[PDB]
Amino acid sequence: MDPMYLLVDVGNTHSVFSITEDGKTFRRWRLSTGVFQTEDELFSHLHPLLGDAMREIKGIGVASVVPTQNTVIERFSQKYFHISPIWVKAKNGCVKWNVKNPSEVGADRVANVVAFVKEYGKNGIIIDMGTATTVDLVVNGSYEGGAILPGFFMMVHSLFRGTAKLPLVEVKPADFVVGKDTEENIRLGVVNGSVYALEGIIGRIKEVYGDLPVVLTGGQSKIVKDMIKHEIFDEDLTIKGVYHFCFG
Amino acid sequence: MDPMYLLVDVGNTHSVFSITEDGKTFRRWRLSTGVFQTEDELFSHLHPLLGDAMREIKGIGVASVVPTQNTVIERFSQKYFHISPIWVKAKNGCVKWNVKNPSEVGADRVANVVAFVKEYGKNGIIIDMGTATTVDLVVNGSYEGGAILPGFFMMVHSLFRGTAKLPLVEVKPADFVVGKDTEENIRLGVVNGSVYALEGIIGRIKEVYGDLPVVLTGGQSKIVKDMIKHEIFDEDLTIKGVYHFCFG
Ligand SMILES: CC(C)(COP(=O)(O)O)[C@@H](O)C(=O)NCCC(=O)O
Ligand SMILES: CC(C)(COP(=O)(O)O)[C@@H](O)C(=O)NCCC(=O)O
Ligand SMILES: [Mg+2]
Ligand SMILES: [Mg+2]
Repeated sequence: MDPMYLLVDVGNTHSVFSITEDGKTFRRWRLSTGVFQTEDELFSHLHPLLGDAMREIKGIGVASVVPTQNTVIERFSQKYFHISPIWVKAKNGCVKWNVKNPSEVGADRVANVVAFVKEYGKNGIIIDMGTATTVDLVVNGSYEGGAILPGFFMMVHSLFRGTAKLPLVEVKPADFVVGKDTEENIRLGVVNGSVYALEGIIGRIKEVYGDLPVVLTGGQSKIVKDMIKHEIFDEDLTIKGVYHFCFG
Repeated sequence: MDPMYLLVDVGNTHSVFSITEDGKTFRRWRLSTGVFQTEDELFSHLHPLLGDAMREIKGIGVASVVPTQNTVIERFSQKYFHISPIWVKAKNGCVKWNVKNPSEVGADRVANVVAFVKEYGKNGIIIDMGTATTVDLVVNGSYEGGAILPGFFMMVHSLFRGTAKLPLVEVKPADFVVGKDTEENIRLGVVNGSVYALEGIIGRIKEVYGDLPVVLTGGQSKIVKDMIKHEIFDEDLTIKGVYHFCFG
């Protein structure tokens, strides 16, 4: 009566695997996405993590932003569970997609919007801090578009690889107004700076659309949770959206 | 007389070569920095550009943030001009250096501060939009530190290389509150976002140090000059600093 579902969020750096028996409580694991990985390699990684739960999975739902990985997920589902996964995509129904090319919207973003409309309301701004940081706007149940920024690690890594002199700095907020050494300069510019970037984008949105609730999610969100004004902090938002899209 | 000086600003992507006979007006050229270049290669590039001026250079001053390039500049100066270049670095004198390790401050930043204190006064905030975007604070003739952010091109390139689905986008401001396609999303997050990031960092500096004049400079600054509030726009700031540091 409470069948188990596996929800997958394939990101550029990491993939999230979650199981639920009700779509209300979720157990989560995370693995590297890994370029040339196979279906057997995925099973091998998941086996000690899911344990007994493995053989209880009755459906698999996936949001993926890495097309090359999709055949691996497909083969894994078919080989180990004798089912095909259900793929999150922008489509008509519960959300109206008021953008130029809805098919080009990343599946994670689609999942976030679906979860938002299902669980939170018809109006809101979603901030998802991952490999990239995204802003997504929903007004009266219509997706209106958003913004894409490099994520925190992407930023510090870009400064490292892209200059002769700069080191790779740890992602940690600055508790100072000006940096007094190179590492501090980078923390201020990247971490606090990205926070200000987001607050400026959100502010301009709210000028046009009013005081919408802000939800924060993503693998890199906890570090700056207390620096961005938000009404909701929901680390499971994407997985919930995968669940709602695939299994209602 | 009015002897001619060559000023060099060696950056991570490009190097600026400029001549002046008075330290007020500059003729400038830009070349790629280029990893494996030699002194003869540099001379070959500069020959058709400087023309007769090559014969007239009496002094060479350099700010470099690419240490591997420094031997090329040294050899070029010695072979073609029979002189050693003068190297911009942080040292005590007309600027006090109120940071933990002044010797680590990039030579371009040092040059910017020197130029600022010579021409624009004892107090200011310098924004240099280059490969990286820097903020530098000068208070009562003392360098206080700053911030470092990825530059615009660095950001869009990082999104392109760091994800499966994102294209390489042209750097241009967003003219809209949310993006309605991928390109527009990235312009909003990177260009408008970085402007907001800078304004937040600068706003917080001003809360502590007062409303100091802002100077804007750098190879990527023109595209956003009508978007960032500034008292001074001076594309020659770094080269001016090289001149003042080396030749007064
Ligand atoms: C912007 C993203 C890279 C975020 O992905 P992630 O941080 O999850 O790896 C992804 O949503 C994506 O590839 N989007 C396609 C472009 C778009 O949504 O406009
Ligand atoms: C921050 C910089 C990379 C800017 O360089 P550019 O944009 O000129 O290529 C450079 O000033 C630098 O290497 N600085 C050393 C670190 C510091 O100033 O603390
Ligand atoms: Mg392994
Ligand atoms: Mg050549």
